[PDB]
Amino acid sequence: QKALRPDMGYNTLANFRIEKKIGRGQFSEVYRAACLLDGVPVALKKVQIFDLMDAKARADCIKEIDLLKQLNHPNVIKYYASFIEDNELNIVLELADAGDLSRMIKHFKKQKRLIPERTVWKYFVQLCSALEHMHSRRVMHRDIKPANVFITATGVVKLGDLGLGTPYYMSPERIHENGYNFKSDIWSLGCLLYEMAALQSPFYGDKMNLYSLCKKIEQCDYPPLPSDHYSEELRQLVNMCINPDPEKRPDVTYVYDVAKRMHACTA
Ligand SMILES: CN(C)CCCNS(=O)(=O)c1cccc(Nc2nc(OCC3CCCCC3)c3[nH]cnc3n2)c1
Repeated sequence: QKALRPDMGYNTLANFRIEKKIGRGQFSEVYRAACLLDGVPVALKKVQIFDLMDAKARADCIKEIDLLKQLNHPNVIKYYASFIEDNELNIVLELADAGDLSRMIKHFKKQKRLIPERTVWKYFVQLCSALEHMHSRRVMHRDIKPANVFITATGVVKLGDLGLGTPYYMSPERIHENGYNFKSDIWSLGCLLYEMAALQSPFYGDKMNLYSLCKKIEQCDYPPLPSDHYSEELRQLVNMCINPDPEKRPDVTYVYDVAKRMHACTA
């Protein structure tokens, strides 16, 4: 406990008491922390740009989180502040109480119980409005994975803003190094919906090889879903969002539209 300056709000580590290390970080170190000013709890990602990032990388790296600031939407986590302290770069964002979707898929795979299509839309639909908002404002969520989709005790899904520029869901464009574009978010969004209904990524196997993995991705050879429990509309939707050719994947809005229609049907 050091001199807490209340005039800097959430812009100093001196106004937060770190509770626990709630984050898994090869590149990060998130913490469940509590503020000493208004007591609101928050998460605190401790990025290690220190020397691991060149000045040119740092500049744009901070330029993007400033854009992350430019987004308010219930289904995406909010950016409360960011600052350099200890030469680390600390980012404080909203904490989600309940837990992680990645931590829940293994939960259902643990109980050998599938996820009914009724709920898959209950969560997916929120995740599309969220992404639609980022795409609405030309923001590109660069790492959509189950380990970045958290739910609140209420049940709202908070999308986790990360970024750059093995990732969980690799893109066809990124294998060829063609470039990450808006429809590359449609890719991971597709594979994600697949993972909720199949309890595991689309392109996988006991091999664990790196070569065969993408030769499948550009080919699009994934194990079809069980039509007994998942509608044709679902199985088809994800089949479109992972078409290797980006230009043949749907706009973010269309995915949101389809997700909306069937959320009503499935309730
Ligand atoms: C096992 N359980 C019963 C223990 C109780 C558990 N309670 S808990 O303490 O509040 C708890 C535990 C875990 C998650 C969360 N919610 C959360 N976690 C984040 O970091 C996750 C990390 C960051 C990216 C890569 C890997 C995942 C967030 N980052 C931004 N917002 C976040 N919100 C809360």
